[PDB]
Amino acid sequence: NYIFSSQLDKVNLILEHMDTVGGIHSRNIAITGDRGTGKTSFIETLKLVLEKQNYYVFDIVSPTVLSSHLNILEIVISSIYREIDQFIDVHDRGRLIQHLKKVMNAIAVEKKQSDYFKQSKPEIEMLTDLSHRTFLDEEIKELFCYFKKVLNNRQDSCKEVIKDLVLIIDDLDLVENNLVYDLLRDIQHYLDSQLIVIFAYKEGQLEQSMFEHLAKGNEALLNHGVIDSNAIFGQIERFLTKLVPLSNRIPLFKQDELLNKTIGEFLASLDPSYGVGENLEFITKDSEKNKNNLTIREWFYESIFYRTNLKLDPIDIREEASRLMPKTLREMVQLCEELHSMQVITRSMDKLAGVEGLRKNIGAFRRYIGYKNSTYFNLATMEFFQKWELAESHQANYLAYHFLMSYYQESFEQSGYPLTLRTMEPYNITLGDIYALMEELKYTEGISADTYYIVYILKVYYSLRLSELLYNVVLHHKLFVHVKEEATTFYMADKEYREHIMTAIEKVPALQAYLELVNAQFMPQNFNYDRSGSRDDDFYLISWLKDDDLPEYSRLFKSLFLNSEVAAFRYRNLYSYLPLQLTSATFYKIDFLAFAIKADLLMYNVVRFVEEEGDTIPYFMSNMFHIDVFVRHNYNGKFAYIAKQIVFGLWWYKSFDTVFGTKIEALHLLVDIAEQIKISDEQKRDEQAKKVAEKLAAIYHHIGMSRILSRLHQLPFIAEIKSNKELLQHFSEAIVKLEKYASDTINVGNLSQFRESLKKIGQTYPSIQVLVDKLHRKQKLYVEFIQDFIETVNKL
Repeated sequence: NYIFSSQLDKVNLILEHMDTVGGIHSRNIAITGDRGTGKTSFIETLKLVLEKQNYYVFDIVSPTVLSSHLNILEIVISSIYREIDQFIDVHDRGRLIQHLKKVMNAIAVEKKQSDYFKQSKPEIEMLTDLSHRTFLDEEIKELFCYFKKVLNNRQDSCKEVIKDLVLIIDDLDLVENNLVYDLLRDIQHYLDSQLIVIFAYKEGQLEQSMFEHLAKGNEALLNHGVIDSNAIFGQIERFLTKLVPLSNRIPLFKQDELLNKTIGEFLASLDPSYGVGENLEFITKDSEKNKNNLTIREWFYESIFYRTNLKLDPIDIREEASRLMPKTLREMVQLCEELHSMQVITRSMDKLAGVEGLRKNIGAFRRYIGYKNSTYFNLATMEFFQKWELAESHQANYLAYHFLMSYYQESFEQSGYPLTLRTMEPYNITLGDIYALMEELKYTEGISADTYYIVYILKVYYSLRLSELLYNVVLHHKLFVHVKEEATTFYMADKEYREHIMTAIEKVPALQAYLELVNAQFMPQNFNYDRSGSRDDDFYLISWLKDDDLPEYSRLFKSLFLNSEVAAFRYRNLYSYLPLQLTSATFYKIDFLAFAIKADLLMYNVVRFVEEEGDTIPYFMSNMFHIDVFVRHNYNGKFAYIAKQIVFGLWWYKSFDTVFGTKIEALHLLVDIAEQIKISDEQKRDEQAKKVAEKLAAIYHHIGMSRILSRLHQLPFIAEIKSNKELLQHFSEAIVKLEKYASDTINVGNLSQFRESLKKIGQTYPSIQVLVDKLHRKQKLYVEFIQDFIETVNKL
């Protein structure tokens, strides 16, 4: 099943067509494409085919032969002389030798070698030598005729007469540019209508080589505007049309049909028994579980997976990932060589020992990517990726953001929040802003093409680094088994807990590096989880007033959605992926997908993954294309449904496959917590995930400002404190705190009821009588009175 069979048949048809005509006609063939590599190269194989058809084939003219600086005529006559000297005719050999001498004279005359160009006093008979060059066509024709006669005379048992002489010039794809031009002319002048010349070049090399010469031949025409590139290109066009008829040129095997075929066909092209098994490892015997009909295009990704545990096929096809897979058959073979086993990770054994080899395969694939990704890179991107590598573990995000912003600027001259982070700390970038900026650049009214592939390669590099760091962390899983246990105790129902988490982090530098890469957010901090309108009014903000009033399971609603401790001012982390200690009456923003990247939850998941061996695998943030899937998810009482999607709904989606498990959990402890809810009050997993979403939604609604200020309704206020919800929350807290130490049930039906209650309290405590007196004639609640109330109750 030879794979260039069609091209060979077409060659034979061309040879057939020309064999009928025997009147000294111009006949040449031009092979183009990827005719090379291991043992089925079209050129040697074609030479052999021609040999057994009674075509005499000159030894192939390689770049080694062309580097001799001898013209093709010299090479041909040297080959003829060697062939006739191999054996020892008489009648025809002498004539062959005479014609060889005549051709050598013609060559010398063309070189201005003969005595004609070096003698003061020319003689008549040297004019014969000049004739040898002015009639070189006839001399060459006689030479080849007699060479064919001599070759026919050495055939034993009268096998058959030789049809024609064939000259093949292989590996012309890259021969010192202009040199091939010198070849072309030599073929035009001496071997055009003499032999069957097979060129074996690529694409439009001939046209470019001709243009390189004609352009310096047409300086003054081009600069004075007499002609343009079109005239020179037309000249080259018709010259090449006459030299090689377009019915005589044969292309083969570019990248299109290379990527379209099946991996099985290519492996058969190497050997009939080679194949790929169901683990994407190269097999030999039969398997019968093999998958050989996947096509090279997606076999590439499916086989990067099972070796790096990374699904690198992008959802957006704008990203030009196909710039990696193969480009030629040689690159395909070399990819198979680099990527044949690399200790492929299978679906057997206990799913524990495949981590150590996985990071190694990650490194090998990074090397392969660097080798592939070295052509279109010019200076800024080699620089950027190099610095990004040796950016420790935390400056990488800053460098990536500024590099992507450099790309953004290159199209702005011809506001947005993701574009407002240049005067931003490296510890205030996170990974969600990187993805957000890459999306915004993917949707910018500007440049395209190279920028998309730059984004894709940056995503691939980030995924490789994240997976490598995650696997290094997993290797050192023992060092923090205890914290898992503690985490169980900690939010199964404080400050030592945070202290322990930080100590455990310090002992695994890789865990530091991973948490610093994904600082606190791999999702954009702009993302709309409700695709109904805009983003929100006040949906993603909470208060978190006081510990004594937090509901049950509130620690869960601090590490699942609440990755920052700030009011929502220059040298500030703003993210603090560590367990957070929040202050009273402060607005905090919510991020639904922060659970996987919190230190304690991440280490819980790592220990669960290493220790437990069932069928689920905890979700790990090791691939940014997971973020691609996340931004595509629907996510749509409202808060409960979004929370359930985070816990259960999310678990396109084939990028979550993982080489270690069938499904993916989010955080197994949420299951156990759900169990306790059952005590306090696929279907089972759905029901538990609901319980957790309902409990989280109850917590969310409790810590909402609408509930916190619910008791301050019916109380008049001045029209400036309504926009000061923090002070109002403090005032509510002070009201409760005052009525809990005196047990008087402060009425808040109106200012009159509040005043009666305050005097009732002040009948005993002198400090409340002051507030009573300063609230005598007031029609509404004023800022100073509220502040004084806060102070008095605080020191009460």
